[PDB]
Amino acid sequence: IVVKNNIHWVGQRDWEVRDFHGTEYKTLRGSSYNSYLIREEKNVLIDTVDHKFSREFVQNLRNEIDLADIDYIVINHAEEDHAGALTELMAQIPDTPIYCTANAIDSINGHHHHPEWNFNVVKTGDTLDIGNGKQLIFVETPMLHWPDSMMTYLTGDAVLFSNDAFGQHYCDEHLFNDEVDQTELFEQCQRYYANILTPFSRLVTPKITEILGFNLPVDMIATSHGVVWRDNPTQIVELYLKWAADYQEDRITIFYDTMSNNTRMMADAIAQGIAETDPRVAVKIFNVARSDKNEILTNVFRSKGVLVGTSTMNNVMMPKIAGLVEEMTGLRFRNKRASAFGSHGWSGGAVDRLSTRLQDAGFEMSLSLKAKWRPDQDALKLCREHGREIARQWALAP
Amino acid sequence: IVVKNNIHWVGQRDWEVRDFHGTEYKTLRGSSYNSYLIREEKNVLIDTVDHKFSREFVQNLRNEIDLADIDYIVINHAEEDHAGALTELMAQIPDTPIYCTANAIDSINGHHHHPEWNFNVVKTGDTLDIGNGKQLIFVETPMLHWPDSMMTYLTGDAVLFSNDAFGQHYCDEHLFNDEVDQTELFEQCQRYYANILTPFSRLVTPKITEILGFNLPVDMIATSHGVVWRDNPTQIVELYLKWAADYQEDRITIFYDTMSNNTRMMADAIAQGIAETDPRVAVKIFNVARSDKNEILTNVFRSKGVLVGTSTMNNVMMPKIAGLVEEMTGLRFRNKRASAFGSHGWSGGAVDRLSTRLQDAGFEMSLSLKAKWRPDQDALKLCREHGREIARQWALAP
Amino acid sequence: IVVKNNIHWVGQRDWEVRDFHGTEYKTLRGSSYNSYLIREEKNVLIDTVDHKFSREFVQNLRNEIDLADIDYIVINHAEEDHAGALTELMAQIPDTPIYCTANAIDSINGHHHHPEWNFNVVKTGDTLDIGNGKQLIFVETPMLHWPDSMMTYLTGDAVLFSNDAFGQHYCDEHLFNDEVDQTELFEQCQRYYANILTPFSRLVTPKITEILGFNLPVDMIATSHGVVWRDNPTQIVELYLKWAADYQEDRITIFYDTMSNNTRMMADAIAQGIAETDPRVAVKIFNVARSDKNEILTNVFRSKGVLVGTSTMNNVMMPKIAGLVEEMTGLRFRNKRASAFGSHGWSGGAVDRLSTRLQDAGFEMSLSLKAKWRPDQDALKLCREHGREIARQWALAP
Amino acid sequence: IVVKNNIHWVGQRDWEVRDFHGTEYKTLRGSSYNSYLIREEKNVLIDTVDHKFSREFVQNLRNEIDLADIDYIVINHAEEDHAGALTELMAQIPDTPIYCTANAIDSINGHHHHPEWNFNVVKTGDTLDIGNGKQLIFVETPMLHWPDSMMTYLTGDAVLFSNDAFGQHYCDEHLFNDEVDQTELFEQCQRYYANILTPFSRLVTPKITEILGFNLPVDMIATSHGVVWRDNPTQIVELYLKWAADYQEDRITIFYDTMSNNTRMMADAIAQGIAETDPRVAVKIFNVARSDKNEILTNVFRSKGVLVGTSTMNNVMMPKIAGLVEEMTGLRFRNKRASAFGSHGWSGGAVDRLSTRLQDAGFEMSLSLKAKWRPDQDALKLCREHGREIARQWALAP
Ligand SMILES: Cc1cc2nc3c(=O)[nH]c(=O)nc-3n(C[C@H](O)[C@H](O)[C@H](O)COP(=O)(O)O)c2cc1C
Ligand SMILES: Cc1cc2nc3c(=O)[nH]c(=O)nc-3n(C[C@H](O)[C@H](O)[C@H](O)COP(=O)(O)O)c2cc1C
Ligand SMILES: Cc1cc2nc3c(=O)[nH]c(=O)nc-3n(C[C@H](O)[C@H](O)[C@H](O)COP(=O)(O)O)c2cc1C
Ligand SMILES: Cc1cc2nc3c(=O)[nH]c(=O)nc-3n(C[C@H](O)[C@H](O)[C@H](O)COP(=O)(O)O)c2cc1C
Ligand SMILES: [Fe+3]
Ligand SMILES: [Fe+3]
Ligand SMILES: [Fe+3]
Ligand SMILES: [Fe+3]
Ligand SMILES: [Fe+3]
Ligand SMILES: [Fe+3]
Ligand SMILES: [Fe+3]
Ligand SMILES: [Fe+3]
Repeated sequence: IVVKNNIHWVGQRDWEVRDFHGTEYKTLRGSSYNSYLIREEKNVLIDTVDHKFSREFVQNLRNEIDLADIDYIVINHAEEDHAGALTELMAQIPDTPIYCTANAIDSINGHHHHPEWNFNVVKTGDTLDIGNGKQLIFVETPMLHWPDSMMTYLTGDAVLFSNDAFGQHYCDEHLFNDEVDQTELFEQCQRYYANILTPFSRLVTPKITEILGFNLPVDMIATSHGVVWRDNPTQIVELYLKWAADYQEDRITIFYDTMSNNTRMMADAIAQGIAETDPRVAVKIFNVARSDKNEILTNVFRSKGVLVGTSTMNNVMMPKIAGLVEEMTGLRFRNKRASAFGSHGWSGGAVDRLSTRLQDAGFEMSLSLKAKWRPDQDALKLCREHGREIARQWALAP
Repeated sequence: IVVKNNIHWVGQRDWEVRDFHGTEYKTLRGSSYNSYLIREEKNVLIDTVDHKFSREFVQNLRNEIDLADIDYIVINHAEEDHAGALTELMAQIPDTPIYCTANAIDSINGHHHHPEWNFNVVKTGDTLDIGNGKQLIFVETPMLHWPDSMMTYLTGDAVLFSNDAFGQHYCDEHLFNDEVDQTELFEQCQRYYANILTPFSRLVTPKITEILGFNLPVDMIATSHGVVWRDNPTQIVELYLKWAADYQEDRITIFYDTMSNNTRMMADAIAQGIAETDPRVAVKIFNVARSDKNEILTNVFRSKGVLVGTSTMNNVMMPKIAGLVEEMTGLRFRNKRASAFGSHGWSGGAVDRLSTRLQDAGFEMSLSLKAKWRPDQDALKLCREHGREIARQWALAP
Repeated sequence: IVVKNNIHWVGQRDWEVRDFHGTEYKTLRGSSYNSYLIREEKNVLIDTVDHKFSREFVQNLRNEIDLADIDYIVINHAEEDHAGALTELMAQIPDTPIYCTANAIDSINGHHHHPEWNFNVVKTGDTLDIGNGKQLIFVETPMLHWPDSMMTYLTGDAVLFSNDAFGQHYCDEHLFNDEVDQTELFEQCQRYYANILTPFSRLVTPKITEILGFNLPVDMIATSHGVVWRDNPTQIVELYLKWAADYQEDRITIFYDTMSNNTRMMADAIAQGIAETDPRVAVKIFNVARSDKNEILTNVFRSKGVLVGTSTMNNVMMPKIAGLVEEMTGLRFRNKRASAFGSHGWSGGAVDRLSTRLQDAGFEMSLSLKAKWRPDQDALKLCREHGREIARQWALAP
Repeated sequence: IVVKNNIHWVGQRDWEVRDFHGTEYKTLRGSSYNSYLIREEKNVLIDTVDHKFSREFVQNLRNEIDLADIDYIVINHAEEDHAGALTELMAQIPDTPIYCTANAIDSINGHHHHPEWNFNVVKTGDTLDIGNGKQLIFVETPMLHWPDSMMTYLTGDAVLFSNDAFGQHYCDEHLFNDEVDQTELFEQCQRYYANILTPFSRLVTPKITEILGFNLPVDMIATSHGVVWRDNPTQIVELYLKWAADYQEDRITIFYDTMSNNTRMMADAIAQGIAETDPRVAVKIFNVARSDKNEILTNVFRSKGVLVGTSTMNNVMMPKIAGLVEEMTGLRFRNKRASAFGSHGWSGGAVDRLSTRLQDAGFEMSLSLKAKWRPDQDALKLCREHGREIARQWALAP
């Protein structure tokens, strides 16, 4: 509960949660919502928690400090998972001044509908004295991931409250990074970036470059989700630079949907052709109807190339492929190559429309693979050869 | 097990099945696969069963008749749920002649890869004598629902083996229509047509008109799924004509997806505005992430108008909406009106792209509804008014 | 929104909800939460809504009437789906007197932890004048379904606010029973009683007998879930008497779990043996792993007999069967007969323990059916014969 | 495809599979089925594949070798996932002699119903010459995991075909252990043992001791699921000894079910009390209704102690807890301690029956924790204290 000195974690662990953003981001290891109470000469509260825990939040905050003793409230991000307990709290201390970006005023009002609250706009470099020789330095970070996002730096203790950035949805009773299981931790960090931060990778390097340019010490990075980076904090920062640079491993992801397993047979063959041709490559196969969507996108993120599959259904693609291609267009993956494939009954046409959309999504397209009905021994030889040819074209230098 | 005289049901009931066409058609009441053995002077087998039951099928067929005694095999439709036990059967009696459409030869080979089988092409009006003054009259029905589809008429007994047409996925131990629960039966008939036959409605009336033009008596209609229409057979035929004529009731369906329930609030308000304005209208609301997709499409089929909802996510629609719009484009609903709506955070743009695609799908578009963040009391008044205005524009004549 | 005269519906429709009591009661047609505002000389609020809609509730109540104008609050049932918006409301009007049973004081405090609230204990026959010649007559109904449950009768308008009783989870924009789809309505009424009220059937007839013994007119029955019974109200009352009397139709339900489909094959055979022997009987088969649990229990409720299936796994039953038998023990079905069956590999023992527990649950047991590994043609003949023998033993009089 | 010298992998990768043993074992990374063709002077086939891939299996085996050239068939285990393609294969070469345990004859017949097949019973130490100075030495391993289980040792090449043992459900295009991701590999090995092999741990050490007592070299261990242990084979053997010895880490697992989140609140508090008292302990919390069951059991396996939770529902436990306790009784965990807890409304009684059953399952019981309705601040202090007290009682020596 105690982060460092007079900084107190007053957040909420959520072991049961599985759905975020509707069902667009599934969290298989639950999550946590970090809120930090800093008490020097001035008592300042940094962010709240998910709206589902508003009652537990206020009550727990009472057991920590009398509400009237809170001087300032800092809101880095106005999304419901961080500002959901704000209305219930401001109902007890309505006159308390809030500090946020100009855009946050727009987003906070859009959620809580209380424009009378004492908002105080802050910009990059702005400071807020809190006594004892310590102050809060604000750093705007628009579109990382919302127009309203920012970060708060605490002088002296050298703590960077980054909110969503550098966070991960991984529920644990221990607070610090060196206290949890390392593999599960990093698997969750990468899952987060790939499914939410990918479309804004271009802003990451310049932003991180700017922050470092302030020559500020960082003993800890305290995110709004998961662990506090206490042990070797820049650790997670180095990763974000790596991830933001059109990241890719020697990996190929293959996903598809199928009605009678014909496209599946093509997928399996293509894989065998790849694994047989280039041993360095790690291959993954997924049925979009029977798989975790976020796991597919994480792999895609980690991949140098992708093969998407679909049969023709009513002159169009299959719904789950159409939807998954829509999401990829939004995530805008970069410097990746792709190939479409599928089976059909008579007129077909789904592989062609799938191929065009993959290209508009930003993928560098290779030749498509097409089969009629169920691939017989001859057709399967073609599918394996397609796997080999793809493996040669995409092969990394020796 | 006995249908009529020397016609024996030798199919397979499937109580456990939930998924068809991958997961594109969910069957909540299971299904059945009808195969009919006709024994006069010639023993003829009409269709087989799903590939998953190939072992049980052959064995049960042995207990009915020695395989060598089967003279002819009739294949109306070469989809795996009806011809899946064909390879395992033809391995015992390889020389047995098969009767089907020219397209069926292409589709059967595409599945079983046995081009050596003794195929015999049949066309509309063709006959196959089976002794005792009875014969089989074939009726081609391409694209109902496959290019290979046809129907078989048995003279004397006046039995029409229609295969998929007039069928429904409803598992019951009783075979005849008058023996099962009527409401569940018809609910399943309508669910079938809406999710599979809608795109081919234009072919239904001419086809049914043609068959009736043959002046043939019909004592029974024996489909490949579900009950045998024994009691008042034309019953289901009258329905298909009704359904094929751009069918619609005084009903409005509203579906959407949402990340923080903002679009949900708009949907609820719109509904209240409709119900309050026009009591004749039946309203339905669905969250595509939390609902049965086939149930949504059935309602859409039954509806005169639709309101589709979505928020903006990464400059695009939400995946499940994009996918569901893709499927509707394929099903090609006709003479229906629609309206797009949704919330957004800053730039938006998802409602506009949703509206265009709905139009390209064949919907007559009305004004869109847009809100920013969470709709406050003022915004909610607009959403209800949108419901009222829509209800007036779409209202049926007094 | 207007029920009758000065009685105003101020509840909340819930189209999206699927889970109740964790996941023990799935609601496939959503639900609604009814709250009624009665305004004569005294303004009285009857129940609130689900805690998830506390914000929308208070706000909507403001748009209806100023909170200070509310004189009394009536709480028939203190479960979260009806009293979840009570804390948020009492925070605005803390001095407002509450009327409930003695047990409700215990249950309301156990949820809200505000023992200072002005509680007023009421008993059967107690009245509360509200002006204009009208008063509220209270009727305690403990264990229907909670120790705290009661009903409120409004004189003059003749409205019986029964809360949970006579309700159903069926979300619709129309409020009155004669305005909704009748089949869906009754299907939901029966689903409710079977899954929640079965264990307390013995209390239903005496309670309903008592209420009628008050010689009070009932123009409407306004439940807390779903429609208001406006058209022929006693309709639903007659049903409850029917349902409470160890209800059963000429129906047999068969459910089981299976690892390799051996027990499934036995189930299918048994069914064929039943349907072949006694045509009057309606048969239903369910795989507990692939089916809606509440649908299974509804059928069981409607059934005269049950056949539960399971294979032996690690010397014990299968989990989902063990769990489902645990729930049945709690629901305490009466005057029903049952038979256990299943397959095993070597030592077995699961059918025997399943049979004993079914008996302790209150089922009158018949002979068990046992098979080793996969039932061959001989074993299948035994399984069908078991179906026939069961069908004869349980047959209703001619 | 080539394992070593004249040993050819001819199995089947299954990327899509999610369900095993009905739904009792969920496989989130798919699986594979290993079949090995050994060709010296005698051509011998070791096991087949899952029945779902019988067609692909035979066909692929044809492309490898003419069926008539197969001299012997070895069946280590007669479960459908390894002998499912046996009927379809024996239909082509009916006279081929089969080698298996006496119990396998019983289990193979129970599945395939072909008692005429040329079975040849083998016992531990039995040999089967295959030419070129190499022979097959058989090692019976009853109840690991079936009465029919055995292992086959190939002289010269020093390959131990262990079947299920040492296997894992982890689908990959690479065959050898040193070629796959190590963490995912071991996570799957442990998941397998915990969910299937736990009840037979007592037989593992004596069996492995016996095999090593034969003084046979092992260059490779070729299982029937997943990778071939090529690099440091004894690796997985050392683990099994570790796992079989009533394995436990410094870990505590907490699972429960809940209807209104009361028991959840108790669970969260207990955890906080543990983490606060003993930092060495890793804590895990699961909602049985919202979690992967196999993941829960894996943790339980890894745990020194467990806290199971449940509220009272209809005088009994909650179904999913009852079912999960039934399965644990079957898995028979050893040398673990446990504590029951839960909330109730009036009479309660579920915690007491849960506690007794946990004890009969083999857990050493601690004091139970009980609360009424929703735990207020006082009750929560008790729940945390319960966490502390448990943490002290179960603490490992300094
Ligand atoms: C509902 C349905 C609709 C179909 N629509 C088309 C179509 O529009 N054009 C076409 O060429 N084939 C169509 N087909 C045939 C399939 O594309 C063909 O069977 C294909 O081989 C199946 O591929 P899959 O098993 O990998 O899903 C359709 C099949 C089904 C079941
Ligand atoms: C992951 C994510 C991506 C978003 N992308 C956009 C966007 O590209 N443009 C925009 O205007 N708003 C965007 N938003 C803001 C949402 O559209 C806004 O919060 C909206 O009110 C939510 O609607 P809903 O709760 O009905 O889903 C995004 C929100 C999230 C969570
Ligand atoms: C994981 C597992 C555990 C088993 N445990 C037992 C057992 O304890 N006693 C027994 O006689 N058979 C046992 N069996 C064998 C099964 O009961 C046998 O295969 C049965 O026919 C399967 O029935 P089902 O396919 O209907 O589920 C077990 C099988 C499996 C897969
Ligand atoms: C359907 C149902 C049945 C119940 N049955 C009992 C009961 O038999 N005995 C009892 O003391 N409480 C009973 N209760 C009350 C609950 O046990 C009580 O609300 C408890 O605090 C809920 O715990 P949970 O939210 O953790 O699930 C029942 C509650 C429900 C909803
Ligand atoms: Fe965020
Ligand atoms: Fe966040
Ligand atoms: Fe079809
Ligand atoms: Fe069909
Ligand atoms: Fe209730
Ligand atoms: Fe209720
Ligand atoms: Fe096995
Ligand atoms: Fe196995």
